[PDB]
Amino acid sequence: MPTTIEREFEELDTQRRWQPLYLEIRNESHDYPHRVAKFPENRNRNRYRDVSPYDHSRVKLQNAENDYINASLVDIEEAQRSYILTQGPLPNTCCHFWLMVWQQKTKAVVMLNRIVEKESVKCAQYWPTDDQEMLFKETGFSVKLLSEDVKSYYTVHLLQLENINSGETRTISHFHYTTWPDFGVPESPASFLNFLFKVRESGSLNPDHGPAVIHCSAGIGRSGTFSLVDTCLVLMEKGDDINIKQVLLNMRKYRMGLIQTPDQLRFSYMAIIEGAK
Ligand SMILES: CC(C)CCN[C@@H]1CCc2cc(O)c(N3CC(=O)NS3(=O)=O)c(F)c2C1
Repeated sequence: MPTTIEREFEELDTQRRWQPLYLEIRNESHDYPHRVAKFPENRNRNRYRDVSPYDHSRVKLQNAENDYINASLVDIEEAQRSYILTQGPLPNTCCHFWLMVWQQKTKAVVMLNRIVEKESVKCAQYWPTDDQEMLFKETGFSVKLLSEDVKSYYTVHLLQLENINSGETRTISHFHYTTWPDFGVPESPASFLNFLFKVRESGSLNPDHGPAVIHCSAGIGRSGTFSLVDTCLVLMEKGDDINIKQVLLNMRKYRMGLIQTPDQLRFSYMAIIEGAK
């Protein structure tokens, strides 16, 4: 029979209620303090003045003079899942990004943007593209490209993250979705689901590892879409119904503006429907 989410989707589609439902979410999302992001010392650590992590859920850099990073811990207790959603690193925050990855014991970095989108740099080149070692002297980290697996719409880079201070190294999986435009959607629910199931298959979203770092340019539109679909598919496993609107409103309490367009909200519904099959 048509599932409850399938009927909710059919109702929104035939009644053309996507733009009003998105506006409902926007007006029902409560604002939370983000005073630390706005400190004058952190102005050069933010990529967008209107995108800030909340004080109650920001990720702190441990043992640092300035513990600030534009990253949020998004916890979904019910789904047994936590992520770090962050902006695409700036040239001066690449060292903080790698320090965060180490401290949080992250195993995978999920990248949903391209470095250059619509005539603008949306992210720094924070990982090496060749055999040259990329050095982050501020925090004491090295990154070396170990291998690259190129697919039509995504690439997986294996990276060696060296902590020079401790002499330890770790293998990080860098899942780069290369065909998801800024403020746009992936070309199909199947391509997004195949990429999502590749990240899951690696164990990087499990509780035996630290939270996976999900980023696009601002860390809210495409990262929000990816995270909602993944969380809703886990909540779906208990045979219950999910109020997608409420799960998104709950996620928006950890990081502001998750899902930036009504078409990204519609895509989240199609992907959750096809995923649960
Ligand atoms: C929190 C909210 C009120 C701020 C709303 N203004 C900011 C303006 C700058 C900006 C730039 C982006 O590239 C994007 N992305 C769109 C997408 O699909 N993924 S993304 O996060 O990289 C933004 F969402 C925003 C939103």
